[PDB]
Amino acid sequence: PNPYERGPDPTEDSIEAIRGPFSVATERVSSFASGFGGGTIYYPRETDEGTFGAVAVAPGFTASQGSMSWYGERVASHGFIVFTIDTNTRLDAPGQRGRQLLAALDYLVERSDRKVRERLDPNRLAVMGHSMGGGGSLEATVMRPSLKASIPLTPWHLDKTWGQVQVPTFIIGAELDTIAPVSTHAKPFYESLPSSLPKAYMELCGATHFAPNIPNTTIAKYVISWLKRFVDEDTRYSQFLCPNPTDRAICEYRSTCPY
Repeated sequence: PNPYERGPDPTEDSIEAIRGPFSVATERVSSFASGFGGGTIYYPRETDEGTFGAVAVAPGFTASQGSMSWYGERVASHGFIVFTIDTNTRLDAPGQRGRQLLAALDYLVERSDRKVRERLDPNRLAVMGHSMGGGGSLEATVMRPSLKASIPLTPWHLDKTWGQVQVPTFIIGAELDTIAPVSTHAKPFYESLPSSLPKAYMELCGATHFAPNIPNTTIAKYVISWLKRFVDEDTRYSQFLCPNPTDRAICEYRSTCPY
């Protein structure tokens, strides 16, 4: 009865694999908005089950080490349109990253190629971002409360409370991060999200600030599960999120389970 369910019933193995059940095509976009640079749209090829929600993925550094490219195929292969935002354009504030994320989403809705547009449900959009781009994910959910999910990855932001966020938010912290230390960024952000919000915090054992920028099974499996649970309202993925995951790669997990 869920019109948004895509793909077969998941298993732990299936969410830990290097790719999901959908094959993936790409559309390169040189500029999705003036001043914001370009990116690559990854989208599922199989259309039999209907249209898909979309997630824009922002970096936080003008440096190749800050690439967010790998989320494109990894997440799209589970049934999402994924817009990875290039690192080339330099942005120095989280608010700018929030606007960049929304500009990328608006491009998907209003100006993307027909092969993308015909696969898109414009009512089901999400944001994800690294570092200041993770601060931007937070910002975007206050700027656009209609978003369905937000995933700040090792987020950096000078503003420490997020009491206006009404979008289900999953914050991933890195235990040994000294650039956006979890004690002064990720954890204060999580604790200040409304107590009634569906939310979670996952801390990666031994990880540093750039852990999100390379393929990582633990990040991917829970990113996929969060997007399924909230972009698709797919409760087949609740089993992975509640009760709190206990993977060896995880050194702390907090949540408002049950969702």
